[PDB]
Amino acid sequence: ACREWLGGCSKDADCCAHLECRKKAPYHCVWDWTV
Repeated sequence: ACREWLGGCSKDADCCAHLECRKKAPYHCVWDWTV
């Protein structure tokens, strides 16, 4: 599940890479340097 930015997510291992799962719903990948 290598979800890209705003592709959604379920893991906190930054889903795909250089990301993070938005700990506030809707849960989706955001850049570790953004949001």
